[PDB]
Amino acid sequence: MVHRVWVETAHTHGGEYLKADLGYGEFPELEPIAKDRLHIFSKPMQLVTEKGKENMIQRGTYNYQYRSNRPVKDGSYLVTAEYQPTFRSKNSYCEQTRMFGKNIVNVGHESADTAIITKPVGQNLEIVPLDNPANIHVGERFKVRVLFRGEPLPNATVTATFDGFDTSDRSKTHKTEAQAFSDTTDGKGEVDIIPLRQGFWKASVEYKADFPDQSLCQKQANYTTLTFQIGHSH
Amino acid sequence: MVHRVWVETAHTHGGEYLKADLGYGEFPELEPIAKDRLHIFSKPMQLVTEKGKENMIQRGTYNYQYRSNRPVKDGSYLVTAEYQPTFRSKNSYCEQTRMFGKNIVNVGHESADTAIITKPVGQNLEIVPLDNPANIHVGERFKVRVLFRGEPLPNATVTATFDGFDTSDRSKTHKTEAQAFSDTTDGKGEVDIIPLRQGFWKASVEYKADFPDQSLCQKQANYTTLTFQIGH
Ligand SMILES: [Co+2]
Ligand SMILES: [Co+2]
Repeated sequence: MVHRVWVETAHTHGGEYLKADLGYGEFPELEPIAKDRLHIFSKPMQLVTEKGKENMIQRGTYNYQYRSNRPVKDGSYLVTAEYQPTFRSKNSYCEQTRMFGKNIVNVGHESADTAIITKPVGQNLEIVPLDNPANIHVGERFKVRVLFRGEPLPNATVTATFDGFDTSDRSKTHKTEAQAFSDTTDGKGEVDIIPLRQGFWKASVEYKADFPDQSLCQKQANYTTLTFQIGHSH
Repeated sequence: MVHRVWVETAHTHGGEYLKADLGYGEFPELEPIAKDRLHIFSKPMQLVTEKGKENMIQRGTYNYQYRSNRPVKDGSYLVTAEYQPTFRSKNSYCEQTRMFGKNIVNVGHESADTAIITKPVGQNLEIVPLDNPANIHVGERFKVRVLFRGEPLPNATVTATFDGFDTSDRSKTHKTEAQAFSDTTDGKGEVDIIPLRQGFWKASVEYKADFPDQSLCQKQANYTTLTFQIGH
């Protein structure tokens, strides 16, 4: 069907390596990226810490698994993935597709720092959180912002779902695309997600616009997600 | 201020009068219809029974409060309201706006009739339920069909929210309320809503297309809603 990009990190305590997974497909099913689509993920996923952006390495039984170079202390970090810009033809016209994913990882049951996670990373279409997902109970408001080319993106629809919401009769041709939240961004680009359950959540946004250089391509489509945790697994 | 149209019903046991309300504004705050938009609601709300559609009586303190002419027996009915077609200029082109609202009313406890609540009443854009909400608990799929001009509508975004989900912004931004559900219809216009908390629920779908007679108006917009209850 349709393929979107997201990131998922396993529960990590202090002193360990950070195991992360790049999902290209239908959330939340992790699946290996096909050989004809290996070139669209040219660069490895990055990990954001107090020192900056670090390249992760690809190690595991499947090609979507990554681990950090060195173990990290307790804290709260981001892990980002990118679908490299590619060109396609539709009907006819050219269109450049790009996709982005960012996951908030809280290593340690006590850390909920906001210094690293709230700073934008430079994704063309980016969802920047303004709080820590661990500070939000069910029913509270999780305030985030939507940026496009650096500036805020007003009047942009942000939806959100979680693992376990849409599950009935799913297969290759059924969606499990039902969302547990939907709203629009204000003039400052901000919006508040309201989670009614606990688990692993993904908030999605998209933006189709005109390509800057019309002598090369005409349209542009960006699909961005942000993944986090509501509640506590351990 | 968006000003969307929906409907609301009170706790009614079989035998007494059916008192309903027409909301024209931001859900769920009821507010009287201003004098400059009375003409858009020239036709009163209708109530459907086994006897068919019957008009209601706009009697009460405010001009949005309606009462049933005939006391109703126990069962399951629908109450409908219409924002009549108006023309506006946008940019420069013409757009015809029509809006609709429908409420499932279960009068009397243990009322789960589906004889008439699942029948299309004939709204240009319509949200026809395929189940009684009283039989739907928390976390259970509620299958609804979306009709446009009689035939189903595929790939239409249906959202749903409930009273108490969003508690902010009385008139600061006047933007749309936060939704607690969002999905799209399949090839037969069907979609399953998943209510995660008990309360007074309202679902919405909108459709913007061309106008049939291009020598009169160019565009057309329809905003249709469906209100019901999930426990208490
Ligand atoms: Co633990
Ligand atoms: Co009672």
